[PDB]
Amino acid sequence: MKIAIINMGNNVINFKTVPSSETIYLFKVISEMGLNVDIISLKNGVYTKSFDEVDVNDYDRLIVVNSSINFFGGKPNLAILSAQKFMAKYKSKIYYLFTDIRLPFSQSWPNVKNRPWAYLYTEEELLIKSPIKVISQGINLDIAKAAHKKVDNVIEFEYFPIEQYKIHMNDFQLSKPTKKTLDVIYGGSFRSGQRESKMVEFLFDTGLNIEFFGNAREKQFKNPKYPWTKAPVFTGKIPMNMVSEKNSQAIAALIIGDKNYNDNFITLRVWETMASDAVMLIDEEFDTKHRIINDARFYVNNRAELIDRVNELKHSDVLRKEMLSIQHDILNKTRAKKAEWQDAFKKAIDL
DNA sequence: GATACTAGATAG
DNA sequence: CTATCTGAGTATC
Ligand SMILES: O=c1ccn([C@@H]2O[C@H](COP(=O)(O)OP(=O)(O)O)[C@@H](O)[C@H]2O)c(=O)[nH]1
Ligand SMILES: [Mg+2]
Repeated sequence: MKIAIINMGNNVINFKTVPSSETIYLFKVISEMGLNVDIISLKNGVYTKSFDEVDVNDYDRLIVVNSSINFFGGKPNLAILSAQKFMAKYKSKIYYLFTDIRLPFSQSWPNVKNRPWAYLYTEEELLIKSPIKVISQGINLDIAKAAHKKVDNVIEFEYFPIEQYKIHMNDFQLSKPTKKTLDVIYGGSFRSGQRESKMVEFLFDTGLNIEFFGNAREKQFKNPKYPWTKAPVFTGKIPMNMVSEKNSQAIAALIIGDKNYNDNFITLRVWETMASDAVMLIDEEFDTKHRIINDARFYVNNRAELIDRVNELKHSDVLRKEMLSIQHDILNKTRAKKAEWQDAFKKAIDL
């Protein structure tokens, strides 16, 4: 059994970028199941073999991490063109890891074709004809299908909590008690404003010491519909392998998602947050049935509620400690099922 | 005359 | 929101 994993639109090198981190992690946890896997990317590296030096068809399984098809500057993007060309040569089933509802697989030829540099490529190089199997992070396959409604070789869908991988790594450990410097914290990107309203609500104009790490920038929040005066402290991005330690700097860490993450997705940050020394607080709308934890104290409806809950968490260590003890318990139960998870994942890639 | 990393705006 | 169009701003071996 020879397994190849690749990121469709992002180069893979180390933990600098997130897409690069997800691919290496996915690479690791799969190797940890006792499988021989390679990461194919743009060049040879510590963790990667080059697309130009490997016969894609020497792999019994081709796993592909989801990405958009973004020709920045209206210019050719080597990351996307090289992986698709690679996928295009494969003749066996392709397993697409759909972890971001906004990153459904789609052919790039239709796009390249109508570009002024179409003459640089051809349909025979870019068109991916192999049958594709979508492995949705969301249990609601109906939505998964709809996101891939326009692609015909996508003929198989299956739910599987891909993003539980962090808590199932071999070296995984919950964070230790940490000296606090913040009341609330949140890590991530602007995600094209799909959460601008939620970010402003829970992180802007609160009076608390809030920090928003990640690639998001203060100047990106300019929608008059969601005005602000006092913004949280914007610090840049940090390696993915450190996120949970970063959250641990605050009393609490916010959980918010897009419109279609609500009661459908249980994202990675949920585990990264739940794993930290930061009391996890979820936006009510994100999980309206409280499926994550059967304890209303972990849920906030608005700014005022978040502000009340954070203040009551500082006002009392018995409460903060209790809530950190509970969430850690919920996580540790899910970790008890590692084998079960590993099993459904193999069966997910037909093993 | 740097290189790498990172969707945004708009009609239907 | 969804389908389709249009094309660079920011951080740094
Ligand atoms: O500086 C940062 C900020 C975020 N992340 C990762 O990015 C994820 C969040 O991605 P996104 O902003 O797309 O939000 P999501 O859709 O996952 O809720 C986090 O869970 C981390 O894994 C990271 O590695 N470094
Ligand atoms: Mg994700």
